[PDB]
This record gives sequence, structure tokens and C-alpha cells, in this order.
Amino acid sequence: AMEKVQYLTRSAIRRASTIEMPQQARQNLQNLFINFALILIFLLLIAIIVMLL
Repeated sequence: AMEKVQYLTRSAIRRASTIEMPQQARQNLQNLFINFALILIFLLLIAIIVMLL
């Protein structure tokens, strides 16, 4: 029974490199994250401004 835990770890960091090789999926999926973050930040920002008053 080999560890294989170490390998997964090495591959885990590789992703930091090319977590998403596709030049489209890298931005499309990330776009959702970025866009998805804007919705969260915008909603959170109004809350703070509203609460600020």
C-alpha cells in the first residue's frame, strides 16, 4: 500500500501552475468567479454603506 499522498500533493501545487490548461476554461471558469465576486462585493458594499448611515 503506497502512500500516493505525496504525489497528490505534488500535483496539487502543479495546478498553481496550470490548474486549468485550456486557455478558455481558465478565463471562463475564472470569469464566473470574478463576476461572481462582483455580485458578492457589490451586495456587501451596499450593506456596509447602508449600515454606515
